[PDB]
Amino acid sequence: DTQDIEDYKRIVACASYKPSREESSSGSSHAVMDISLPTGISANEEDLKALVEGVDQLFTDYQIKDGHVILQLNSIPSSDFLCVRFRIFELFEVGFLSPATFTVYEYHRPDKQCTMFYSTSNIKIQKVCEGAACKCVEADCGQMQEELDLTISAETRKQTACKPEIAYAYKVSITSITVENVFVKYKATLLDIYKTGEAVAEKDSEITFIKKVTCTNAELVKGRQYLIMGKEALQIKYNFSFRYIYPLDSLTWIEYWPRDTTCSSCQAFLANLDEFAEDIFLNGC
Repeated sequence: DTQDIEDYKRIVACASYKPSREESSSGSSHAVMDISLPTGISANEEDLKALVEGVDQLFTDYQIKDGHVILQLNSIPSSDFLCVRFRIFELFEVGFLSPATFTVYEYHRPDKQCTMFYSTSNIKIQKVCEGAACKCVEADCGQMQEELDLTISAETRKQTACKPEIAYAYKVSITSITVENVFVKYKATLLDIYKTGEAVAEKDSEITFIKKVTCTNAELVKGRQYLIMGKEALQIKYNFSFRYIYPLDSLTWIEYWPRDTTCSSCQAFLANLDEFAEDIFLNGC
């Protein structure tokens, strides 16, 4: 995967050799890594030199044939991962392009060629799947609110609550947490509503929330009552059964007014929550 390092883009390509039951756990014979660069993407000649021409050499050789960067070594550690990192400037922009390849194989066997796709430009579209059906969403890393009380003013809350972007603002308690291929599903049983979205959920209904793993502010407690101000109702409709996944954009609100009461200042937060609560419930802003 490509990193932005702080112009200079920069690649961190890594490998390991399968250790076959027959094979030694040592690692492979000399293998070659062939990193195809997207059209009009030069490399940092110096960076390459650095890992071959340093006598504690990661590699034995380098070269640039056409689009390809061709590194070579004695063996690839099966113990763990081994990585080359090198810079690639966008020496030019070709308007339109396609993904290039990262292919690495044993020299004396062309058939054991593992080719992986990758893109030179970074963005986001997550392919999110439910019930054997997939439908994409895009994730802004979520931000968690600081605690139950920050002298949150009713008004502000309802500003973002009735902010044109928001769709559904309502109180859920969590029940279940999964962690599956980039995302983190949250099965939550649903308490009273406040503001209903397009895709209208039922009352003691169970919704599914996703925010993917890259996020660490948004870290939710099992079975702990959260108010969430969810922006999107994502109604992927697969197989004539229609479900909702809700996402957790940065935009999304998170706050936890736990049931425990009279525990000092905790009671005070309840005065505003219920305030904002009854306010929007009665009047739609």
